[PDB]
Amino acid sequence: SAVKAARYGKDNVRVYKVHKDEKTGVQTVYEMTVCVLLEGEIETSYTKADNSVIVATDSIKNTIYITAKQNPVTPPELFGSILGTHFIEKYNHIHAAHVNIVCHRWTRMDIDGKPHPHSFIRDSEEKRNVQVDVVEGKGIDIKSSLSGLTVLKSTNSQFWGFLRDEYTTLKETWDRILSTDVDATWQWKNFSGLQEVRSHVPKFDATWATAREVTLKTFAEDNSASVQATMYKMAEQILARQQLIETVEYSLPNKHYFEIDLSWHKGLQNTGKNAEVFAPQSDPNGLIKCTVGRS
Amino acid sequence: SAVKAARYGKDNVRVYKVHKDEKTGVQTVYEMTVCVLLEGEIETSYTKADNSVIVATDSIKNTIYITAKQNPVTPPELFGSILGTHFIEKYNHIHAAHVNIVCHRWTRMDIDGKPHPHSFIRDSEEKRNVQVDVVEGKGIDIKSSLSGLTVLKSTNSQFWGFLRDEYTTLKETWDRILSTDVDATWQWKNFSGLQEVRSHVPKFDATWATAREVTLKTFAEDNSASVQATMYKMAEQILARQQLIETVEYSLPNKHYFEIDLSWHKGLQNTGKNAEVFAPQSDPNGLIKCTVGRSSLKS
Amino acid sequence: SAVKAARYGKDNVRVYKVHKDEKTGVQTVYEMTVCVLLEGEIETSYTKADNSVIVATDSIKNTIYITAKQNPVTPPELFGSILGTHFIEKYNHIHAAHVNIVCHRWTRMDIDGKPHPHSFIRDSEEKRNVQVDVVEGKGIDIKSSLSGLTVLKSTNSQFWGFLRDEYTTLKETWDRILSTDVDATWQWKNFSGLQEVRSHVPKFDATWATAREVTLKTFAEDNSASVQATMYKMAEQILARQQLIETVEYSLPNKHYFEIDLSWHKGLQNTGKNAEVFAPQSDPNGLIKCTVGRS
Amino acid sequence: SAVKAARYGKDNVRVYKVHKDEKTGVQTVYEMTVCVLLEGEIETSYTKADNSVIVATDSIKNTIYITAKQNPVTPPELFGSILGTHFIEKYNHIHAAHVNIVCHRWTRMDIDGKPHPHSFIRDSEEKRNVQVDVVEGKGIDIKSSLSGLTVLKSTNSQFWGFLRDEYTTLKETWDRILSTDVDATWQWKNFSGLQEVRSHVPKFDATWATAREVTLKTFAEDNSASVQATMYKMAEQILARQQLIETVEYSLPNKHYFEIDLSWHKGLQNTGKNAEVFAPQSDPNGLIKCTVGRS
Repeated sequence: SAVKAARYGKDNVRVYKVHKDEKTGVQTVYEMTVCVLLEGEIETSYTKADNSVIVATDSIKNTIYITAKQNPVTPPELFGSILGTHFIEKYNHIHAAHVNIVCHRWTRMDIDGKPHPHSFIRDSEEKRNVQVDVVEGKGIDIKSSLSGLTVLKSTNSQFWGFLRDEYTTLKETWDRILSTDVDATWQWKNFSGLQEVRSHVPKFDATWATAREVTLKTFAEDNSASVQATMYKMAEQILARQQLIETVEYSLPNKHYFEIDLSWHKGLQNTGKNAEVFAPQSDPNGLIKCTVGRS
Repeated sequence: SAVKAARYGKDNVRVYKVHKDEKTGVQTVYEMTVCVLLEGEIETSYTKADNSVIVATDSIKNTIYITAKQNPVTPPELFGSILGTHFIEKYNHIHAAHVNIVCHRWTRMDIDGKPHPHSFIRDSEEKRNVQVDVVEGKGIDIKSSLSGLTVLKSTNSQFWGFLRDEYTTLKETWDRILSTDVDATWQWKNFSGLQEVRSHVPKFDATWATAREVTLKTFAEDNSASVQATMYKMAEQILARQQLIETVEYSLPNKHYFEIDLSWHKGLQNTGKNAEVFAPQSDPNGLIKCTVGRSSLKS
Repeated sequence: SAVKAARYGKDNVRVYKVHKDEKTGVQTVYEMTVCVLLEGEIETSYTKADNSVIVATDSIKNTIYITAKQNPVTPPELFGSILGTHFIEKYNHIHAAHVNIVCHRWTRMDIDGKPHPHSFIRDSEEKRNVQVDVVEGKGIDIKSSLSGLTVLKSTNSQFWGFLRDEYTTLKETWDRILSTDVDATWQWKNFSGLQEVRSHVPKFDATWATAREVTLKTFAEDNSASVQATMYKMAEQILARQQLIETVEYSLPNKHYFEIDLSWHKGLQNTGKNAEVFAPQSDPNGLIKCTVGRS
Repeated sequence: SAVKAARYGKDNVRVYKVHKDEKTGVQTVYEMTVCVLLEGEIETSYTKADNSVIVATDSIKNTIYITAKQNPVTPPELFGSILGTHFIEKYNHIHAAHVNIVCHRWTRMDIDGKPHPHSFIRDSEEKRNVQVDVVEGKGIDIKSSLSGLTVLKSTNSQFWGFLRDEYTTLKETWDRILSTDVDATWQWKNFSGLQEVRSHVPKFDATWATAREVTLKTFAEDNSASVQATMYKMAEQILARQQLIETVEYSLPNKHYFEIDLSWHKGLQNTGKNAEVFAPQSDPNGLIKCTVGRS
């Protein structure tokens, strides 16, 4: 036998950092869950139980904290590039570091119509994530995403004209509820190193904001018979607004709401144009994906 | 052996309802999860295997849907009252209805600075709930609540002067992070029946909004040495703003964020004044509760 | 306003304890999650911000570890009585202690037909719990329980003869799947003190084993058209076999399996007597409870 | 812009199936959660909002139900293969079907020391899964796995000799608790079509029984200072025992149990050799992987 692939590190490292503005006294908090996986010349740990090549997972955790203490943790794309770069430069036998960061929302509270200097609320469970792969001699690859964004529109969605055969029972419809969770990823062009990433820093937060706004606006405004086409349109606009992006990927796990026929009860009318009360379904669910790139 | 207590019904009934304004075209959606439990003369189902006294759980489900179709589903206090009343008024052997409702947020989207007529976002996992007990001859009991409200203040919280003894290692502190999940319940005065609840409809959303606003503003502004104290201040204010409220109950699960000493690494300072990087702890957690009522002192 | 009730303490304290036999070399592990809430003369911490009456929740945590260190952690009924008593005896202004204990399963592995001395597997998410209320001057109240036990029987469950009116659509049946999670709780007669708890120590594990066995057997063997009667039969047998028990409470959250009609597709027969493939429903679910006492 | 990848289908389809023996009267239940994603000439649903190319996800659902009624649902490697093949044989424009199946446990109850004919218990949360890729003109790729298998060993685990630098605080140890959730996957050699898969049916269940037993035994008996070396010994045995397997992949998320220093309290000794009471840590956790192939 032979070790074809190996990775190891620390997962679920919860980090919090506070920034205190020295002029205004305003504090800003950042909270994230970090995962670091290392690759390199570590085969002997598996074949011979040689631990000499192993950077303990505990030390990896310590390094996460130390790195967050000495550097900016935002935007996460930078933080991840800093953390990943550290391991490949500090250890000669380590050739790739894979950093994954989940950012949690802490939104400043508005109290009496003014933003409070140090109180926050966890508004959504929506996350902002980055996946950063730092590979010796192949620069830095970054994938940025938003996830756990949950939306619903009560009309202006249709579904008709789909294939029909002996497996088909679904009726075509010209007015339905469209609800879905939204996972959107945008892959950056490969970066040559840390210096390049740092010089593109302003683009990260701005592109996250664009992807989020385009997603919301297109979803709300598009009167469509095809969820597939709505997602392609979201992706086209993001690619048009940010040249440094190579691809956009969407994954929409639909959430179904069924009409409830109540006619058996005093001929009560609750279907079609009369549909008022629906039954949200927990499962199963339609899942629709696409990865869009540049022609 | 005998049956001392019995209850049964349908749990986890998911319901959505949309309201459409013909005039404006504006649609409003509502979503919730409903549990209805029934009590009455039903011991025979246990003792003798007599199903003749049993209204099938499947039928309790249809009834929820039929009632949602025929009545306003908001405020939830109204709906649960309409729904529990139906059961004791339609089934002679049914003596009490316990209705639990969880309201999910579907908040209207603002697109390009304006409110969208029919798109919504789930802007938080915060819930608005009600527990309605409709008991034959004893009227309607209502507990209203908010839950899943998660907050953090990064400073202006202290904890010192507590009891110290041989089980104690906690150091006193004048500046710490205070984070918690808020659960607040306000118990209404008993209502005689449905018509009484109907007369007070407007107070329901109003008092939900006050309880929330009082919770946030107190948590943000209070410089308190005990969470116990901060919680008591919240309750006092809610009791003072709404007279139909008999008690306010708060339950606060503390979420700890520990300092991380990094001095073993070249003398790096990250504690006290110099603390910037913390470790949030998933468990264990402090848990603080209180039920606050009206005082019998006339002055 | 006035404080009507107040309680506070430490929740979610995870505890693991190992027992090592020096002769046999066999090891035994216990894992649980503990919650301790205290009551007493603590009003002024709410009303006057007076912390002098506050035993820090952090010191409650220390006390749990210290207590597990110096005492037996099994049966949890005993352990919880010890932990609750300690607080009302150590602090003058504390007059009630509420202890909740969740025990997790670590079942000894069997390797090559033989029980391994020190390897364990989590063989189920089923829990053994205790709730112990130690109230000064009023003894010790113990509720024991099992939860998270999920069962299913493929036939020999019926449901007919139920009330039918204009809100009914359910068709009666004489054959159906019965699946449910089981929550069973047995309330011990009040104990005057720790000495009395200590003298009945052997009764606890045995009653739990009895409660578990009675539950599975009756569930498996009963061919009933009433889940209510089935659980009433369960309670009777437990009450009969253990005199120190005052009440038995069952909570059965049903799990529905719907028949799927496929006759639109080539005359496929999959209903009634021909039903083979079912759709498990995630929600909603029937919920049935009862508390059974002695005449 | 161009569609670079696209896939869509139905997720979280819950399926239950009962097998009744008329002779013996003994029943056997299977329950699983299925996901089917399709790929093909479907770009136009995205670019042109053309649904005529869309096999409705609702019909994909129907199909999984009809397929389960008409065929054996065990072993899952077989069922997955039949279901994936169906799409590429029925539709001109679909060239790949990706089927994921998660099997849940329904273990036959032993009542009075005899197997019960129609009563089951969900012993563990452990799963047996399959991922089948059926791609037009490229055969059928099957990956089998077990997951959610949780184990603990109270001694006979060590960790010393790792790299130590200015980021390292972990002390070396010769006796510690080792606990993990296990995820093991084995990838079969490419199968040419359904008939060849059908020909190896017996091997599927047997290879799953083997991977499970090797994982438990090696974990229980190995006294290693390397989780890495233990997992490598596991993969070796599996590869040695099944020639039709190309690779074995293990993913082990460590679950740490910290020692609690209690000496500050009246000199209590609960460290090193006196350690009896530990604190289970929910996060963070080490995560170790490797993929082991043949030389």
